[PDB]
Amino acid sequence: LPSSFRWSSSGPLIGPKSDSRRIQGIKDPSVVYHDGRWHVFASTAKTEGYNLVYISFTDWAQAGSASFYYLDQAPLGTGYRAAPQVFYFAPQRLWYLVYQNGNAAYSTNPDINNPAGWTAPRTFYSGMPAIIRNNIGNGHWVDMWVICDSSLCHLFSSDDNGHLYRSQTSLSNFPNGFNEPVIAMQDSNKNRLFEAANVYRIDGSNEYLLLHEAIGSDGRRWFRSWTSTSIAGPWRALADQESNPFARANNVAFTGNAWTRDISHGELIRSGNDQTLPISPCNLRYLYQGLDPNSGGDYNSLPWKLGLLTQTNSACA
Ligand SMILES: [Ca+2]
Repeated sequence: LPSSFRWSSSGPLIGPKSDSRRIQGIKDPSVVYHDGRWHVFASTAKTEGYNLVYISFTDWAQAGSASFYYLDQAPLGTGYRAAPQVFYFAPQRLWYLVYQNGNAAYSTNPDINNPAGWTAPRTFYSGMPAIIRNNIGNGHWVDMWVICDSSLCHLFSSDDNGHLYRSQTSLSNFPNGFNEPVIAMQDSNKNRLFEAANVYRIDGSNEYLLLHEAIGSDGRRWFRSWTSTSIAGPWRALADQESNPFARANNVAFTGNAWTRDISHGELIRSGNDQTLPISPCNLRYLYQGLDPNSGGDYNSLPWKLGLLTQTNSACA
């Protein structure tokens, strides 16, 4: 894995349908390739609220024409749900879909190909943990992420107030028994460590990669990166500055025209789909949300669309 990054971005690939729901943004994607298809889960976003959509397609060229399955038709149901993460929890032979609903929540499903199968929400905690209540400021408890190793499962989350939290439980007890979170990382400037963590095992190494979204000096979204030999840290900077970013307008080329100056809430294409959240160190690809740089107004009505970064300084195939 290199210590600097360069990317080539697609145009916008996935946006809202023109249906009566009048969704304004498609957001916060999670993605796996399974049995010959891409499976994308995303937030639907508008002034009126958030829920979740499932999108599947064979080929990236067909992403834009793929049908949506609105997950409020499954037991997962209506109400607020946002920012999904999908993975296969192999010990239970069950797919998990992790998201936020005011708490840290999850659904299960034996078959990712069955969007109607996602369960009504359960929560990982009985309420907001004390350490998060104490330090949230006037932020929001968001962006829930699970990663496991051979003995522990870890649940990360953000507060939009410069704290990354981490709880753990045993692999056998998952999804139950998550302990009181510790602050895994923090910054006194909430903009430097804002939300939307990703945490991955780097194949071929005994290291992990942390990505985290930030709001830069220009007001634009970007990603910082760190690595560690443990999911529990300590984290050391990889590409974590505006002049050496994980992903930002200044290291993102476009084959076409530059349609976004924001590189926001995304996910890397994985090398496998299980609860260890593995990535290859080669040919990194980042599925992310961007938007017209002239967009303004209420945050929830912003016209987010999904695009794909392909690494151009790749170390390997
Ligand atoms: Ca996410």
